[PDB]
Amino acid sequence: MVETEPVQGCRDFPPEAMRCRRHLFDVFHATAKTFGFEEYDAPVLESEELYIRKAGEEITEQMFNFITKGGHRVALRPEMTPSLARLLLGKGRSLLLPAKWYSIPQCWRYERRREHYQWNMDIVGVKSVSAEVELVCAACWAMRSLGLSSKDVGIKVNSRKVLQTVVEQAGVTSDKFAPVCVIVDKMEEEVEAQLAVLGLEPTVVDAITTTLSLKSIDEIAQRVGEEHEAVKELRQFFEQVEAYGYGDWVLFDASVVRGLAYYTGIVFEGFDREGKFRALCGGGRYDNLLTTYGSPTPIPCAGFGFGDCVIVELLQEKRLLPDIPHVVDDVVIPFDESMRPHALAVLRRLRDAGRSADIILDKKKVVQAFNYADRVGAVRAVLVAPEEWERGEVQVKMLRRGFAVPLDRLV
Amino acid sequence: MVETEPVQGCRDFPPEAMRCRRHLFDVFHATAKTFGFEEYDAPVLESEELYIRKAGEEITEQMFNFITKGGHRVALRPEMTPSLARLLLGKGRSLLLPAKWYSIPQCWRYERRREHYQWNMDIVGVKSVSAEVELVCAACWAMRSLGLSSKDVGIKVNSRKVLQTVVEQAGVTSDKFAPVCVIVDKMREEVEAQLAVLGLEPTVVDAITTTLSLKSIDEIAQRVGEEHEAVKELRQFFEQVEAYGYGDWVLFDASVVRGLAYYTGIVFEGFDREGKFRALCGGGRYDNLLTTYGSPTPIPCAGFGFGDCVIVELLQEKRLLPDIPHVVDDVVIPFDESMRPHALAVLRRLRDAGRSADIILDKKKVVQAFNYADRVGAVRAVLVAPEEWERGEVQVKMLRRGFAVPLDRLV
Ligand SMILES: N[C@@H](Cc1c[nH]c[nH+]1)C(=O)O
Ligand SMILES: N[C@@H](Cc1c[nH]c[nH+]1)C(=O)O
Ligand SMILES: OCc1ccc(Cl)cc1
Ligand SMILES: OCc1ccc(Cl)cc1
Repeated sequence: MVETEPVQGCRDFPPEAMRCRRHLFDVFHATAKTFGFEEYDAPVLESEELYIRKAGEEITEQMFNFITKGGHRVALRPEMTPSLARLLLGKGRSLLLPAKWYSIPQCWRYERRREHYQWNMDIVGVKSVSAEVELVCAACWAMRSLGLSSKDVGIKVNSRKVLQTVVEQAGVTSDKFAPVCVIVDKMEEEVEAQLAVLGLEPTVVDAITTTLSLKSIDEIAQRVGEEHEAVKELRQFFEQVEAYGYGDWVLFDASVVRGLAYYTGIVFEGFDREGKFRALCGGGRYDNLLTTYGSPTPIPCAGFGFGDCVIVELLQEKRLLPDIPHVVDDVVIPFDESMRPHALAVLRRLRDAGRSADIILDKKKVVQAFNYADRVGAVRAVLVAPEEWERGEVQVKMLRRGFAVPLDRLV
Repeated sequence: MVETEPVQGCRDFPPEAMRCRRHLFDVFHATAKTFGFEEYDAPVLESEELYIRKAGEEITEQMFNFITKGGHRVALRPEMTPSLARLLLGKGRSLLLPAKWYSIPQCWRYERRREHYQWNMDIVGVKSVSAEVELVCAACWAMRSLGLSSKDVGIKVNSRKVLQTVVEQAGVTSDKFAPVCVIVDKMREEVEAQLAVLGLEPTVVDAITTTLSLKSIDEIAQRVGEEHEAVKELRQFFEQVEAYGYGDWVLFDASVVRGLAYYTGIVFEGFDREGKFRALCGGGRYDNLLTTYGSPTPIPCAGFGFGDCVIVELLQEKRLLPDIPHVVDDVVIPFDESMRPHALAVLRRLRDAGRSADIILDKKKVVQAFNYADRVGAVRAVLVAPEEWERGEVQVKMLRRGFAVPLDRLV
């Protein structure tokens, strides 16, 4: 007997599990459509060079990479943002900006699960925080669409610019800022030692620690000034979300930095308000990424990733993932095999009218056919019997007793 | 500058190209739903052992395989049928039969393109040709849904049982039947040699050649008898398709065997009637596969694959793939930045009502905002200006001039 289990860390989706995934993905797609985002995709296999960012990121540390027969360094994508950036860079001047692009890629890792789907939403060519506002509202919109409330979840929001200033004021060369963010993200203090290793004195580490523990934007304003970009941008951000009607979903948290090297501005992450789960989604502004890829002009970008695993756990806890049973509109039942041709003509007509319909394919008796119809969630059984067929009719039975119906009146 | 081209043999789908793929996939999904098939999925990464069939199949010869860090032989799936079989086998007794399962996996190869998407449709637990009938009708239904006619395309149909009988009558051990099919699929001089290599006398090769050139079912009946399984099954098959109303789409062709080891019964393939393209789709009955995987009871199966590349070429030729431009229902335009909060409230209301809507995110003048709206295919522009806002109104302009509308009446 062959191995029936999937490869280590990967999931099968038989139809029951696929209905759940589809429920989630319908929301991702519908939210993207509601927000005017365009779908794109790119190969799951990318060149390894795309992810060599040299900032000690967990995401690049745990890459599912391998070497092709021809000796080329490739990887199954750990994330989608680099692929997006590749595509944008390849279009160059021909791309109309602003652009709002989304996708739902499977992404990979090697170390637990080795595989997940991640809804990506990114806005390209918008300098102002209106982008982050829209992105955050999109994430909330998807969660609300799944039945969650602002009591259940929220989005923590911060700007990396506050920390940037603190690091710059201490004389720390700007090429250490990304590593500093990767490290400070690990506050989940073994962190104090890593910063020293990166090459920062205790007074600099102290100031970092203090700013991550500031509990309001006003306290940020006190320290760096109300004119500081981070303050103005965060204030605009909250004003706009408030205006859009999702004020209860969002809040300021000075300890949110994210683990990715490339965030330059606002960053955010979704969380359950019971403190039971890891982040539901995560994102930020990344204005220099395209420049590091060789773009001749800077290109503003912001976006988020929203995984398919934590959300499902949360929804299970909140009893928002009831079993969705399979459904089909009609099941056409030949009285016997001599009625199969007529039944096929009936089946054709039902499908032509936009109905989902089965025909009983195997040889079986009517009662068993009826049971089968019930099992597949048929709304209606259509019995094609010789007596009614002579009258230009079939027998119809609703499952959600027994009437004869003219062939033209079935739809 | 990073490499902007995708990895060798793989495709990018920026939004323009994604709209085309989506148009196709909508049809696959909608056809599956119309025919009552259930969606499933499985990991793109499978164990190599799953595909070691030892029949010299092109599909197993060109596997994209590699070795994990831990030393496990894995592959990116060349096809989906083995994964399906794995899943079915893992469910075992708990799976209700009949089952009709579909998916649209990306499948891979190494050698030209290294990657394609393939609509898979399979029926499990049906012994009778009604399964093949439904599968073939499904393929036709998808093609007709895309705008093709029976003048444009058809499905060639055969049974491997005819050739089975010929091989058995020559004393050829049954373990050579699959290799024989793989070889005969490669068609005159060149194929004749491979059969000899496989270990078959010229008289046996002659008889094979003759049966592949028989031009009707009647000629098959003359050779192997009218009561031969293949003849009765093919006759039932055509009677049923005729009854379903797709008789013009299907025909008998004795040279169709397919290249896969596992087909035991009826086989078929879609083709353009101009003879310009490779096969549009391909499939058949494979009643022993689950038995070879270790199933304790035989499990009848039939299905097909329908790739995403040949169909698109054909549709391009027939001018059935017009550019589908992006569309959005509304574009909300703040008169200026002081109107952004009100505009956001308007945007919220539009989206709450199920409309797709943008808001102009960066700072720009109204006419440029209008142009942008036209560029993204907005049906309607909604100008949020201070004069109208005092009256509880906005200005609306249809893009396919200028009226004031109450906020509650926008939807
Ligand atoms: N790539 C990020 C999410 C993201 C999308 N766009 C910007 N950021 C992550 O995996 O966490
Ligand atoms: N796996 C086959 C198609 C198929 C699906 N189910 C049965 N046959 C192919 O790739 O050609
Ligand atoms: O490294 C990001 C990542 C996280 C989770 C999975 Cl399963 C795959 C990738
Ligand atoms: O032979 C299977 C296969 C065929 C075509 C592509 Cl592109 C990928 C896989």
